[PDB]
Amino acid sequence: SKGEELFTGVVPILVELDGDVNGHKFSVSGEGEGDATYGKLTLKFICTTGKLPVPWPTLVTTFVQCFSRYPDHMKQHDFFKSAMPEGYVQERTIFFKDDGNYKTRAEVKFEGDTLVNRIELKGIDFKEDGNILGHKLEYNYNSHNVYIMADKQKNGIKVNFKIRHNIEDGSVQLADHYQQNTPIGDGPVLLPDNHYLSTQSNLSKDPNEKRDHMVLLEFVTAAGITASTKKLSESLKRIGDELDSNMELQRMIAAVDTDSPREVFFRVAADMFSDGNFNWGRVVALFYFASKLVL
Amino acid sequence: SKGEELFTGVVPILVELDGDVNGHKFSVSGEGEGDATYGKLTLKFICTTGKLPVPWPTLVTTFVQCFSRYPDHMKQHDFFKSAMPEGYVQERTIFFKDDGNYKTRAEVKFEGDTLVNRIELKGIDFKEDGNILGHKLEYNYNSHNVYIMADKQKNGIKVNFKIRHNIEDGSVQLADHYQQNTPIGDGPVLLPDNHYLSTQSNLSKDPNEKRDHMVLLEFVTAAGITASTKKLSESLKRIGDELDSNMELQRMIAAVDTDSPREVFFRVAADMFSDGNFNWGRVVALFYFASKLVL
Amino acid sequence: SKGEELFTGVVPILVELDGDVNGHKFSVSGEGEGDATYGKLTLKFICTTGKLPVPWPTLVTTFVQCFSRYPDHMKQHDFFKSAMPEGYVQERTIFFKDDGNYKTRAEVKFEGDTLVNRIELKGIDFKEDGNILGHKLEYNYNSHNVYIMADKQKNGIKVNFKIRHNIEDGSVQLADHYQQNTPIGDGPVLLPDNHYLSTQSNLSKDPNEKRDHMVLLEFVTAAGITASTKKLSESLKRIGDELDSNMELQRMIAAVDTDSPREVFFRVAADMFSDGNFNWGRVVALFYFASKLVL
Amino acid sequence: SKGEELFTGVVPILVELDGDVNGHKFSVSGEGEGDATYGKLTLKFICTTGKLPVPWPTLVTTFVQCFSRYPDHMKQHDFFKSAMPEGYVQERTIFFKDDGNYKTRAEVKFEGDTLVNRIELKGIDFKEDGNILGHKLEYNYNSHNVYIMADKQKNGIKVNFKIRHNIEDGSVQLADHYQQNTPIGDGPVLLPDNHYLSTQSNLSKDPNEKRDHMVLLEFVTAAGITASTKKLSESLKRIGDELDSNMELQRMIAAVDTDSPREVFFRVAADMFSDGNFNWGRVVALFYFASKLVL
Repeated sequence: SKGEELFTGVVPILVELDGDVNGHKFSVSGEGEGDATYGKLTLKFICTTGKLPVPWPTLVTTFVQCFSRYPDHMKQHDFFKSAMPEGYVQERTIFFKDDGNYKTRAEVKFEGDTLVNRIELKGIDFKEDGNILGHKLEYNYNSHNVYIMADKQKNGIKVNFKIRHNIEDGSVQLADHYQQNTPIGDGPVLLPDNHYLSTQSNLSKDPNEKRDHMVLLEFVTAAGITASTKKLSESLKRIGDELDSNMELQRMIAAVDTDSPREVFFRVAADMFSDGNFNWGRVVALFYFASKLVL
Repeated sequence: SKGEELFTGVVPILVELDGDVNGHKFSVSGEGEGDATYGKLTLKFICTTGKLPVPWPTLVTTFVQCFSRYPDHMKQHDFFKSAMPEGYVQERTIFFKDDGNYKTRAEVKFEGDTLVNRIELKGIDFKEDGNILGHKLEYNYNSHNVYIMADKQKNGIKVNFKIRHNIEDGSVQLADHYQQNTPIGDGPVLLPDNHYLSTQSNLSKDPNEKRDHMVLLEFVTAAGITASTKKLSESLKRIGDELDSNMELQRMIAAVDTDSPREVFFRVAADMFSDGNFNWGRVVALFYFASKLVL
Repeated sequence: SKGEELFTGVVPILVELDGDVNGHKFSVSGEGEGDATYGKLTLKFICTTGKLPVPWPTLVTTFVQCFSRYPDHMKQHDFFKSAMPEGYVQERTIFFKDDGNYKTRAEVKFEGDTLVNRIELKGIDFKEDGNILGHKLEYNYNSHNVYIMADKQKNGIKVNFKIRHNIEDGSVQLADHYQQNTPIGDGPVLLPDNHYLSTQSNLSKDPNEKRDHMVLLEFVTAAGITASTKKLSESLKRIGDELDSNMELQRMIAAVDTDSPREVFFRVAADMFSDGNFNWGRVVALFYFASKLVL
Repeated sequence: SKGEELFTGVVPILVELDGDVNGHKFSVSGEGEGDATYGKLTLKFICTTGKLPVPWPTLVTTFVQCFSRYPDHMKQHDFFKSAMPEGYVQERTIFFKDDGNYKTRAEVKFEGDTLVNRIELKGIDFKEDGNILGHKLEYNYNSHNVYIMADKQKNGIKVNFKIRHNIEDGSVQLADHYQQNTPIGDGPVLLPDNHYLSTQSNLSKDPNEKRDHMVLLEFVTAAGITASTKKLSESLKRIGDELDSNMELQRMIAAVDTDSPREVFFRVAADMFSDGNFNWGRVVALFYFASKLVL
């Protein structure tokens, strides 16, 4: 990629956000630098509209995956960099469980020597007493894996992952992310095989800063890419897939009386084997059953 | 059934067989009595043509399942008795693994007070040094479950099971039995739900008999019958069924290099999860894989 | 053994019993014959004192394990025959679960050509509405493995096994059998390695008998014998043994609140691994725990 | 703790090392700052003796666990801070697998407003062609958990963990760390319950620095602390412990012929059950066996 030659050495980063969550508007400006070579990000965010409506941790993901470190044997699956300097568009939808959602659209591109992230975000359906709008999130972060996948039809990628937020009672607010990327530029881009980005982050405060702010450090590394063994697991995939997605079956098992579970399994077991034609397929399909007799 | 009333008390039994195994002909006459009340059978067999060309054990199953004890709660799934006194026809095929086969047709019915089994048997493809024609079966028997299933279209029953014959070196000769029963009469019969007959047997000699003979003692008891739980396992059945019968998949897995198996599993495991979308279906489909990495 | 030569061919059998069950006395005489060559037993029992106070099935085991077929490779671990013609003494205790017990002593030996079993039986602690004294046993039998073990110190054998009696409601009455055999004679006997007798049995009536009777048919075959591999499993034995018998632990686990079980396991799991020193021993000891979180 | 009040707000850090590895001497000086409040470390190392004998990654651990972030419910198990300002002594031994070892002794204490780490390190027995002295380690790092444990007898703590180093061929150099801490000061210190430190690190280069150097960013958080459920798992611990440490047994199983493994298991299985006294203990002890029939 021609983009790859932009990401050697420390690059300056600048970030602009306009947010709107349950009619709370707000703006964030961020600056810093990223070192792709060692998969390193450092960024400072100032709330430019006063205090922040939402907790800081909720925005970490919204606020540069072109600064991930790609190992040499992988560097031909780096879509992010390959899209530069013209850049890409990053659209996400973020479902917090039992609560509202964000919908974002960013343009990431180069404006001279600087890499800028320009974001519009729009939250709705939050619960005034919830984890978000109640500010019950802990000022911290965890590590996640960012499964990428090509979208050869739309010349971009499809991304998905699930962020865990800590809360003070020990519980964990889930944040189901559905992401999609697409080149603003007309030039060709790398369209990757399935792999992931292993992310780690910590959140801190500057002690000579009195406005509402977050100091964000990100670590990012690409991974998950090491025959005909390929062709085999593609099938094992679909067989377990059609299985877990077979709406007939899922409905059928949910619909069962399992307060007195022990009898229910045994009779269904013995009913399966009334024709007495045992094969490993049934041993397993009944072990998916005895499996499902847990949750 | 009206047939049931004929099988209270001890019934005299008469058995006639005409055989041909690799162009070896032979005949067998058997007499004894049967007690369906306590599922009991005693029979003596004389070879009327000199010595027997096959081992006695191979002939036990060929040589009255209307003498099975049906527990009270089952007596309506008793097909065999219900077809009497007019009778039924019992056709089998018997694949000795790695070896020849028997193809039988027998008419079982009443002739006055006696219950007669009249048999023609035809064996082809045995090995002149095999387990049968070489006579390497031990003079004994083991216990087996005889799975029955209605055949509503043919007004009879399908039957299948698998006899294990002991051999001297400790190994075991399989005898895959494929059976079917059909009423000679036009009267109505009973068409059973899936159940099974639990058979136990012992083979002996009479010490005042000098002709080639077998003394056969059989015990036979029906079993395997105790909702919407029915409808559920019908599906679990087919899902494990299509699975084990999916010729694509079976071919695919057989076609794999498993002398160095440990790597093969792990990479296929990690290839399945390169898109990192885990669901129990795949956990199980890969546990059918790691399963199959045994035989 | 010289005893073995007495058990070729059909031997006449005679059986005498004197009983006392909850102050109910009774007597039983049985005659038949035994064929050790094909492990075969046929016996008829008359109640000489009118009706029987107990169900017939309870008495089957009390009512000739010297008629078991020992395969050629085993015939040196045949204790029963080797003690003949002088004989042996067979003492049992029989705990019906949730119920009374039989304490028997029998002398089995030859008196000329006949093999006699002479029995005194004494039952206490039954329930006047129980499974026995209430007569709720079904007139049938199941198949059992009779584990034998040498008792080199007492020049005899220890024996133990567990009979399952069928009852009408579908439940099953256990009969925990604790046996021991000891030669009346001074001659040398055979002291067996661990093996077992595979028994199968059927109970019936004679239709020209008007007195209270049982017709008993037994099949009995020795089995369970095929290095330094011996020495290994002796240890695996004790390790699982001390484990299951460790009264500290058994008490400890029984003493746990498992109405809300899911949390209990996880915390104990995480408490085991707070020092974070994982080894397979703990993976297994916790898999004995998660195991025990079932019954 | 009185030490806790020293670690609010950004503290300056200064590090001195004198190393000697296979007669290669060297010196490292490091400076930077740590923010305990958010479990954050930033440090720069300059090689003051020229080029470095050993790879940079090998020293990360040697080069401030008093800057870990302790959650409020844990802050009474913070030994590190409690030992301040007088400080503690940190002794480690580091076994790299299939290669040499480091032995270190540091004094960590306050010298005015600064937290200084003073280190003597001494490596021996490395292989001139190895992963270390050959420089085959990758300039990166992974995440680890740092299991702490009190040593109430020696008024300090015992620490242990296992660092994985990446190598270019995809393989992983292990670094078994055995650590121990002890107050230079005579004042009392907190002696913790079992918990761990979750560490994450990345390694980078300053682009305006021409001497041999590492930029080290560490993230550190305490965790692993959430009844009578305590007392239970203490036992499950020892039972799986004595088990995995029982040298009799471990020797015994290693000593077995497992090129033809299938027979070996089955016979040992059948030998365990020749007395036919099944209990869950043996089911598990044999499932530790069938377990061990893998590696």
